[PDB]
Amino acid sequence: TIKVGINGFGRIGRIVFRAAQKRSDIEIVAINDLLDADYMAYMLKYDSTHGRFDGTVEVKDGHLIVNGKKIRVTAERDPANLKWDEVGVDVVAEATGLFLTDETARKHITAGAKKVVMTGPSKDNTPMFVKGANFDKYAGQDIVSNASCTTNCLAPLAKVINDNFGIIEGLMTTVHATTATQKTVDGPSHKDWRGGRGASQNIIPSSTGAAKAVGKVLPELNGKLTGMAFRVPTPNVSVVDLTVRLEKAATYEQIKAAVKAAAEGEMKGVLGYTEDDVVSTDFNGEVCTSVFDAKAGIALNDNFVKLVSWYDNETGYSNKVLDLIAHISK
Amino acid sequence: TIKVGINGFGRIGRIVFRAAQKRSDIEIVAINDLLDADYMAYMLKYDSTHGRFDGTVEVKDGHLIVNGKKIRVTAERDPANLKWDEVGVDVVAEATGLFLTDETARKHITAGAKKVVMTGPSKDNTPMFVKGANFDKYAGQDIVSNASCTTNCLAPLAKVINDNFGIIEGLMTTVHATTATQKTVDGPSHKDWRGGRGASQNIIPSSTGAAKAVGKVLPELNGKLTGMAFRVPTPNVSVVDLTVRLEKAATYEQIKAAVKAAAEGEMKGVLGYTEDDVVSTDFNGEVCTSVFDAKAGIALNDNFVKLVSWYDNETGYSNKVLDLIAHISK
Amino acid sequence: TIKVGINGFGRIGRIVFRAAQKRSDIEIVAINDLLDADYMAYMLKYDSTHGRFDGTVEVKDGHLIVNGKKIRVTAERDPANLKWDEVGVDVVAEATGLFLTDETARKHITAGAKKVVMTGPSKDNTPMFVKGANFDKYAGQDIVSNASCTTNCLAPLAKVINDNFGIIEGLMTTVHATTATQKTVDGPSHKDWRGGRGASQNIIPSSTGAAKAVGKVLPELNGKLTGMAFRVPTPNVSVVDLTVRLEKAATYEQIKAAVKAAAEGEMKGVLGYTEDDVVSTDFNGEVCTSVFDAKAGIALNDNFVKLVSWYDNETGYSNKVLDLIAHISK
Amino acid sequence: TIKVGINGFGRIGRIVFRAAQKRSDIEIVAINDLLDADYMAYMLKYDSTHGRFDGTVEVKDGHLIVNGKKIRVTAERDPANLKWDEVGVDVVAEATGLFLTDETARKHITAGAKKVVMTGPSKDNTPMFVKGANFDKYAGQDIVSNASCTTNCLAPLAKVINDNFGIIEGLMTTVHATTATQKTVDGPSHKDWRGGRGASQNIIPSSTGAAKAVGKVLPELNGKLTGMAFRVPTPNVSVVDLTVRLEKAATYEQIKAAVKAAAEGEMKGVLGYTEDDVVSTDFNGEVCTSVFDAKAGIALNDNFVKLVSWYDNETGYSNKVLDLIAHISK
Ligand SMILES: OC[C@H]1O[C@H](O[C@H]2O[C@H](CO)[C@@H](O)[C@H](O)[C@H]2O)[C@H](O)[C@@H](O)[C@@H]1O
Ligand SMILES: OC[C@H]1O[C@H](O[C@H]2O[C@H](CO)[C@@H](O)[C@H](O)[C@H]2O)[C@H](O)[C@@H](O)[C@@H]1O
Ligand SMILES: OC[C@H]1O[C@H](O[C@H]2O[C@H](CO)[C@@H](O)[C@H](O)[C@H]2O)[C@H](O)[C@@H](O)[C@@H]1O
Ligand SMILES: OC[C@H]1O[C@H](O[C@H]2O[C@H](CO)[C@@H](O)[C@H](O)[C@H]2O)[C@H](O)[C@@H](O)[C@@H]1O
Repeated sequence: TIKVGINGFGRIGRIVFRAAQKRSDIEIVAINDLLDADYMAYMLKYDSTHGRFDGTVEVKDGHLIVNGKKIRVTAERDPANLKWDEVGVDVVAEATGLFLTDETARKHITAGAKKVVMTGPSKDNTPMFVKGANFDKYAGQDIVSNASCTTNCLAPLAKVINDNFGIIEGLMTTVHATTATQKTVDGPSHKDWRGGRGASQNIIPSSTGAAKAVGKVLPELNGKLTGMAFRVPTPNVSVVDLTVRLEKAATYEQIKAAVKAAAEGEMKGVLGYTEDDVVSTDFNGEVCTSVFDAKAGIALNDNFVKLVSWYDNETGYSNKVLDLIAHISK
Repeated sequence: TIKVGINGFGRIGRIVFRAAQKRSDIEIVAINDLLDADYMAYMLKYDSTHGRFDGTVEVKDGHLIVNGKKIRVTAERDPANLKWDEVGVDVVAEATGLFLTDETARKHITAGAKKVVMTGPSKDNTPMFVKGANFDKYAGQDIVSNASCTTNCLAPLAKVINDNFGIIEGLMTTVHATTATQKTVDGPSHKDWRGGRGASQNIIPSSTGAAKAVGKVLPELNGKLTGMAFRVPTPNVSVVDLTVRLEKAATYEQIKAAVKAAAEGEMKGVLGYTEDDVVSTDFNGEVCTSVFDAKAGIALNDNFVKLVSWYDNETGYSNKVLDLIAHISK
Repeated sequence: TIKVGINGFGRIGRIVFRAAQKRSDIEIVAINDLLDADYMAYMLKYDSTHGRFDGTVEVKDGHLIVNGKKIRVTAERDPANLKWDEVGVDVVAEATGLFLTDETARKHITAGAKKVVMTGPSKDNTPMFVKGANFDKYAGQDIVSNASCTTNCLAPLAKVINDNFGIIEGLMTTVHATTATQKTVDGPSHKDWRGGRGASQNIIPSSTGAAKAVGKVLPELNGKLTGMAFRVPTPNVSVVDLTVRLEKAATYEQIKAAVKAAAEGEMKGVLGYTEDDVVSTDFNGEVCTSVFDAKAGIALNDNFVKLVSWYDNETGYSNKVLDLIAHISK
Repeated sequence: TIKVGINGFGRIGRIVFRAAQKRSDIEIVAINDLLDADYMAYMLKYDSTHGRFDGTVEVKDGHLIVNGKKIRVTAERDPANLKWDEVGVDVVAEATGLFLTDETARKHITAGAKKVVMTGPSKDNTPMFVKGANFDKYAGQDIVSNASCTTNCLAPLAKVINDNFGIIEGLMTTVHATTATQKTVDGPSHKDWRGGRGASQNIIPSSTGAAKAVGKVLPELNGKLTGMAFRVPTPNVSVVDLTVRLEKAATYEQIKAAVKAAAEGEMKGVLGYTEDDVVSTDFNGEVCTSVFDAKAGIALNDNFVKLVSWYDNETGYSNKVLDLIAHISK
């Protein structure tokens, strides 16, 4: 197995942890964050969104025992001090949100790890990879990024549409669940004033680099897509609303058929396809990073259409972080 | 003053009632619904969304006294039996949702009213009117419709954009507050399965005829716009997200300037314009039916842009119902 | 197995259905409600609160096939016309909310059923039974009631406390999740004005007969307990807050120990006990009808204490409906 | 007028500011917090809970002009450096939550203020005062505390009940709106694990010192009251549920009459009384710190009763902070 250390035990770190338990190719052997082992165990056991942990959790000698396996727990602020080699870590899932450059993340490698996956968009030239879009472009780099949840939804769908019909131009909106960066009542948010406004009370316009980041994982789409977000009062699951103008005429039936073909073929397990009367909670726990909603989309004409795709912004992204870890470890 | 009777005391009937109190051109003299006078008074006095009624409410002899004025209260199922002439009603605000055809609505005129305004889209050829779009096309008809809240947001903005730059084609999404037709927990909704799913828990895709209805109030846009909705867990205020391809190149600055010009001129009081860091609650109580959000929109290029406009789906629409009543009574 | 027919496919009918699938003593063979088979299948498959159905659902020839078993689907308004004998139904779970008297419910027996369990408090002298409190008092009656969800939480806890320390008097509050009887925005609720007010926006005081109904399943407590409710904006899981004056002095530790003893003994599977830092979502899916929260309670002194117990108002109650069906079928 | 400086521009600081505008006895002349003047102006202008500021707000030369009055804006971390004498501040409203002892708060007086009101419970022996309970006990002290919002609700009601009927013992629950200390999704809360759980998803048991603090403002009740809280998914307005055993027999009618008498007399403007079918949003903006809900309460017998009283945890408390400022400045 690939031995993995998780840096940061926020929503992504904890859902990565849960998603890892079912895999045979990877084992989590260590977690680092500014939390006691007892508090870590509590956060793992009980989850408002995803329910009780499926398995056993005990604290012994200041470390965790999960499904009978020992997991080293540390609280180091400085990544260079993590002593990853002491527990034989191969790959670090870097999930704090604080170390999204080569200089910062590389400290994991100084500390004994072989490779690092950032669980957010890199802030420098560190390459990004999105399953279904460009895992095949991985070129042995020791530090990589899995981009963001919204990019993991938009890119696989954009690729299918562009490959079959040619995207001339597109504009995207994500209607996005509330996240940890938001506030329960109007409070300070110096760099994002709207995002400080009470989350349960409001539809809140927000920026997203996702559509543009698609141009990084799919260079053929560079400059052809951009977008924005609205944060709304749900605790999880989000939806992409993609409006595109197409080079080749395609009826809505042709579009449905092309997406369904991908979902059952090349992009199975990444891209999903439904014709059911679904709502966001139907995707709580969804592993596919993009589930096309056939009945929700609408075409104005054969060259101008609005497509709708769901994503569990916690679960899909977290599973694909693990997919990328396995991928770079081949 | 124009004497008005309200049929139906649901959200629109009650907010129409409140909005009328500040006007000098119109007086509400009668309300009909299947509710006691005491229960009517209760629903008027206390409102979760809009706060306490600003004024006095008393029940006397089975009727209402509001701000010292007597208001006849009846509970007739059959519009033909409403005896509107007995209280000198000029115009009926038909707000039950049940009488959206000429045959049904005309019964108000049989009962002694002179004209009728439906507070929803007509279901037959009854003409629709939207302030800012086509009030000037009113041709003395005795029964009319004020269309819907979403159409009142989309049409004024669409007209400004089309008049200045030429809309080749557009697709719209409304991110829309929860309404009375929805359910608190998953329950039966035979004709709209998704709309039966628990409203506080879900983003729910929903249909809307609004974009197409724009083609009815602005014939020049017939066939060029369509759209869809997502219902989200907020109790009021919604937002239009309009993606358009333009005939004439226009920078985002040109677009902002054109909307601001309308908001300060021809469409003052209908179309609004802001550059502030607003969120949906900032429009709770908004009287403009469309408030353009400059900072939230985004252009991909000079001919392809996404525009954002807010509307209080209760208050703006209700004020414009009254505007239409005054308009047809000139 | 006991063959069961469900009348009414609302929240209780559907969660009863799901909870039955794991049992070996009971099989659901028929469902009746004013819903198509296709719509029934949809409501079974997708649940906002409890996630996707664990198993297979198909519609064939206007009936359902669930986990490979055929289930007759009908839409009869009149219980006497249900033809329960045609599918060999032993016991009816009467979950419509409409037939809570002997006269009405007995029509199930005229139609060929042997016994009936109402899934709500009876409205006449039909006896009520609550597991942990008085199943042992069942005396072969053909029509019974499982009381209500709140009574199923309060009664087992009240019995433990009274049996060990003697309840002189108590007053209860339930902080209760939003239910189907409530409204998404302020709307008509002629017989319960507060309960018509928008559910997602409000704390709403509400009546409950639960504390008094305890006096029916535990006659020794008749007249000694009453209470009230507050409905709050959560979609499921509620909590009892019970304030009692005790005859025998008992420290809080003694109280904890007595509840834990019951939870591990006589009342295992009915009454639960936790000392963890739990919140309501931690009980979504809880099968125990009452889970005592040790850390949340507080004693003023050895004879006056406030005790806190959680219940999943859908799941616990539904499992105990099935328990009562098995019990009366012994 | 009394010149007031506000330290901290969180929910209490901002609602204090708004509530001050209508007063003639007090003027706010200065605000200090780690926020730009432009950001301060934004937070003042738009409020999700209380709507748009009623008046004018401009930023000039790095300070604020509000309703035509200049307000000095500073960003000093150290209270001793506040230079309150430079703007002639008489009293400081200390609303940061960080300086709740004599040592810390007194630094405002070193910096030129004459007196200080903490807008939260003191953490040392600094005396607390609650209008309706013990303003009359103020003995000229230069540093005081207005206690907490829950204490301002419980104490006036407790005093009326005790003065008329004698409280032998009581236990209180507050069902309390979400606050700024809570989290939008499950996140770290090292000293309060439950309070880190997602606020919009959960009923969350929480501690409160309020009932015990009543014993500080009303020494006759020392040791006779304690309580707990449940935080629920509403953005504002909370409710006290007080269960008391009484020395003198009192029917519920006697209790209602005694509370109504206080609300119309000695405690007018502090304690309110309603018999209407109210819900929490009906108190959004409520100035009374305790509004008795006659119809919601319930008596088991003449000596054991549960009483219900509403409070806008932002607005009532903030108005009474100002009342205390005026009181100590007499
Ligand atoms: O930080 C000072 C600036 O705050 C706002 O801009 C931030 O917040 C916006 C959302 O409200 C973001 O779109 C923007 O990218 C942030 O920079 C304010 O709009 C600016 O004018 C202030 O300078
Ligand atoms: O009423 C039977 C049909 O119900 C669904 O379709 C309705 O509900 C949809 C939203 O879930 C609407 O979009 C649609 O317009 C309604 O007709 C179901 O999708 C259909 O297959 C059923 O025949
Ligand atoms: O139906 C007319 C009555 O409505 C109210 O009372 C109902 O609603 C209350 C909750 O708001 C319930 O407590 C009460 O049991 C219901 O009867 C109103 O309070 C009454 O005065 C009206 O007569
Ligand atoms: O900080 C370590 C402790 O955390 C919890 O206790 C805190 O959180 C509780 C609410 O979950 C509060 O009631 C309590 O007062 C806090 O101290 C945990 O319950 C403790 O066992 C941990 O030691």
